[PDB]
Amino acid sequence: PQVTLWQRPLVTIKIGGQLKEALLDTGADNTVLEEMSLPGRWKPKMIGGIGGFIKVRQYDQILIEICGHKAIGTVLVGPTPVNIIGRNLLTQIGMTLNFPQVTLWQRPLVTIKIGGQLKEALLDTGADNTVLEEMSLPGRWKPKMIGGIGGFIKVRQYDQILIEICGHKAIGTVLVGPTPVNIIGRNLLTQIGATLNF
Ligand SMILES: CC(C)(C)NC(=O)[C@@H]1C[C@@H]2CCCC[C@@H]2CN1C[C@@H](O)[C@H](Cc1ccccc1)NC(=O)[C@H](CC(N)=O)NC(=O)c1ccc2ccccc2n1
Repeated sequence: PQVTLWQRPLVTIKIGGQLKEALLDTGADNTVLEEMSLPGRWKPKMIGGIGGFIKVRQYDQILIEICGHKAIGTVLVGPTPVNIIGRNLLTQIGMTLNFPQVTLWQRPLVTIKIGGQLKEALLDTGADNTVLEEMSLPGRWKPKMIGGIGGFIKVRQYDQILIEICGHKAIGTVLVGPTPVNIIGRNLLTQIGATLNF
């Protein structure tokens, strides 16, 4: 299957005998599922996202079927609003990002040029929006709040901003605020023809 990014890239998963929907998330290092019944031992862990941290239960060597593809890996369970399939499992199902083809054994980082400045950013199929660290941008902005796995942050919203993503030009909305990682979300991924392939 090839997947464009005009909509959230959702898949059906089977785990612990149960069926769920989950987000294919190139921006996530880990796989994090809403609270659910799994069998066996687990270790406590803390994981960060936009908004802060959540406590999760870590289950190792869990079998999961992702759209009919089997993988064994670590699954985290806790207070996430969305089930997310992260790179630890995406690699096991041959997932690639294409716009250059990009495997997911490492974070899919790209160089961007925005506001006359060069930065590195994460290609993030799990993000609806594009969120950049604090930086100087010109023009009017609007206040907004956006949510992530740890809660919410306040950002400045800039509309109709020109960004160059690995040489490919897009114009769209960019949010600026206290994110720890520059994130290219689906609003801009679609403009550079990014697709998920597995
Ligand atoms: C960026 C924004 C527009 C706000 N969108 C989102 O945040 C949506 C929100 C959704 C609902 C809540 C549950 C997660 C999904 C997926 N996310 C996108 C999703 O891609 C998100 C993007 C991201 C990457 C890095 C740092 C922060 C945020 N990744 C994550 O939340 C995963 C969670 C995990 N595997 O532990 N975070 C990381 O993989 C990760 C990597 C490095 C880090 C360094 C320092 C601090 C935190 C770090 N977190």
